[PDB]
Amino acid sequence: GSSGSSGMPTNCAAAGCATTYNKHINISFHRFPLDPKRRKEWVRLVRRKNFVPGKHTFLCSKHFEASCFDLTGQTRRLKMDAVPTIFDFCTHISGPSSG
Ligand SMILES: [Zn+2]
Repeated sequence: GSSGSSGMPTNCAAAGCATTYNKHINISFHRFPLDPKRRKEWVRLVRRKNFVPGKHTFLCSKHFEASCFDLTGQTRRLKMDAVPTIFDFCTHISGPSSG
């Protein structure tokens, strides 16, 4: 953060993740997008049932390509039009989704 304050152990919605509150972790907590296009995506990507973002729903900046943030113009704020292009949820072993 910048001015700190309001520090709480906000778990990560992502699956197979290990983020919460280490020490040197400078990861930023970016809740879900207020947009329907992304909102559904984040949930459809996080791979966690048909759950919905209501509270404590956030994702680490590690699952995002970063470039999807608002750095182009200083700082780095997760664009409301961004989405987790990754997640490394290891579907099964290596094969695609198919199903
Ligand atoms: Zn995470």
